[PDB]
Order: sequence, then structure tokens, then C-alpha cells
Amino acid sequence: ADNSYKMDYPEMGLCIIINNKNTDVDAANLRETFRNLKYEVRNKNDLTREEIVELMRDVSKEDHSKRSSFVCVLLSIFGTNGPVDLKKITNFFRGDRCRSLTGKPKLFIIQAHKIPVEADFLYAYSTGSWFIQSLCAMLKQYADKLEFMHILTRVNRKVATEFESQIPCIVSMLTKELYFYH
Amino acid sequence: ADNSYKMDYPEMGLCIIINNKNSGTDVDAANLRETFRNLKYEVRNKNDLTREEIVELMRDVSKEDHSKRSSFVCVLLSHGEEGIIFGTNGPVDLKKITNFFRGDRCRSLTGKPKLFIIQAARKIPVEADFLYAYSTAPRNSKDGSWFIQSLCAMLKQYADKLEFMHILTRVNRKVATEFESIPCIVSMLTKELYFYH
Repeated sequence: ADNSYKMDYPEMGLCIIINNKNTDVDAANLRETFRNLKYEVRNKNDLTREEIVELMRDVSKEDHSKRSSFVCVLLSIFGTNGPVDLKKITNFFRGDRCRSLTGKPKLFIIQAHKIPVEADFLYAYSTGSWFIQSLCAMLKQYADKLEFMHILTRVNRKVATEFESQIPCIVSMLTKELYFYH
Repeated sequence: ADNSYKMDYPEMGLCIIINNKNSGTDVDAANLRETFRNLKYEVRNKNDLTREEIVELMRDVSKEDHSKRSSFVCVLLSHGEEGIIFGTNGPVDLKKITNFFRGDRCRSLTGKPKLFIIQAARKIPVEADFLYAYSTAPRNSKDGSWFIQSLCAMLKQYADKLEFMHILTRVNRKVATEFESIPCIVSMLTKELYFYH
């Protein structure tokens, strides 16, 4: 069982949902979904690029010692003020930078410069929305069954199917399997 | 039941190994040969191809009849900076290599997994049913590269039980462990990939 992530901590973790439409059907759908997964959902709206950096920096300083993971959802990446480099956001949660989340998975769900390749990180981005509505539907049905890569794979098939009648992208640097149950 | 790729075709598929060494990477190629050979793949071997010879190679393969084949694997072993894939004369753009195997372009490999294992010794094309196992670690090693030898060991042990993503996940954990004393996975697969039927 050392091939899986430790998801039996007192909590599950934070679920920062940053909404930059200026997607609300998705933001609420993501909220209700991750709340059932016992996460600590925090919905943000129309944050400038300086505010996004400020937020993610303060979260890195938080105590995630009781939290299992960290989920960040970006819907726009572009801030309302300008374009943010994804690296500027991820650097805070780098293994050595954030000691509290070291060894824990950091999920970045993005709905729209190289991509940060750091351990225990994950990017599932597509370019309400079909990607989010299907992801919530898969997390609602297969979170207590399938591993997260298998869940994201069903999303890839479901979205591609919808396009038949372009496909989401999974960037995995996880070192262990991820199950949303214990 | 349509959650796993159809892997019971008469043939498992092709496995192109491009060894641009210009040793360590020679052990990589020798290990990748034995590994995919036991996985019942048709392994074709190339050595020190120019960046044009690579493109026309993938061009010819895409024009073959993979109707009786389950999948397609392409292992790229190159070196140098400013890029991820290199010929003996310059860097190759993955955008040009993968375009031949798009669903509309390649009828034979439509709905089938195309695996591209890339090792780059020192813009990603997003297409359905494609996967890129990308590593970057900086010649005389008796074992060879870390990512390759870990991939071959994890495949020769867990292909009978684990799905490809779970195999690559354990490869990530092993290469990252050696760093203490990380490979990148880009997956657009629509189904699960098991190397058995």
C-alpha cells in the first residue's frame, strides 16, 4: 500500500477555485463536487495577477500538516490584470519551498512558456464547459472506485466523444497512486 | 467494458527505437529491445539518424497497415540542449513527428494508443490517444540511463498486472528517489492501457 498517497489525514486539503470570467455554472459544480470529497473549498472571483500570486503565496505559508493534498482550479492562465506565468504560482508549492505539502499531491485543474516539472505535481488542462462538467460527473461517480489517472482518462474519452458529435491534457509528475477514499 | 484499449489484435504493434548516441545509451537500447520483445512487439532499430531521417521514418511507418496491430511505440534516445528530440544534425520538433499519426491521417492507428518514450540527455502536440513519457537527466554507465532502466524494470515486472499509467508512476517515484541521493508524463489516452489480453 506504499504505492498510493496517504489520504487518511485529518483533512483532505484546500480546493482553491479561482474564477476569472471578467464559468459560474462550473464554479458551483466544482464546489459541490469537492465538498463531497471533504475538501476545504474557497471560491475566488476576478483576481488580478498580483492578487493570484499573493493568494497562492499565503497558502504556501499555511499549515497543511493535517491536510492530505492540495487542489487548485483555474478558470480563465490569464488574470484580469494580465497573464500570469504558471511557474510563479507553482514555485510556492515546490517540495522544499512548502515543507507542509512535501510528498503530498498538488492538483492543478486548468480551464482556458514551459510547464513546471516538479515532483508530486499534476496538471489537467483543457483549451458550463465540457471539460469541467464531465470531470465533476466522473469525480461524483468514480472517486470511491478508480484512481485519479483513470478518472481523468474517462474525462479524456468523454470530452473527445462530445467533440465527435481537441482533447484535455494530463501532465503527471505524481510518484504514487491517488485515491479519494480510505 | 470499453474502458481498456483493445489489445487482443493479432499483433501488439510496432516498437521503433531510435538510438542517437553520437556506453550508457547503448545499454538503454539493448534493454528496451529485450523488454518490448517479450511484450510481443515488432522492434525496429535505428542508429544516429539525422533530423530528416527521423521524420521520413515516422512518415513511412504511418503509411503502413497497422490494421492487425494493437498499438504503436516509439522510443527516442538523443542528447544535447535546446530541445527534447535531436537528430545528428539538429533538434527535431515533436509537432512534426506526431502529425503523421493523427486520427484522420492514420486510419490504421485510430482509437489506438500511440506511445512516445523520450529520453533527452544533457510546444507539446495535444492529440487524442497519444502519450509522452518525457525524461531529462544529465555515457559510460554499466547500467545506462536511470529513466530507461527503471522503465524496463518496471515493465518487465508489472506489465502483467498494472496499467501503463501506474507503471510510469512507479518509474517517476524511482527516478525521483535516485535524485535525492523527475520524468514527465503527458497523457491524452482515452482508455486504460494493459499489456495483456
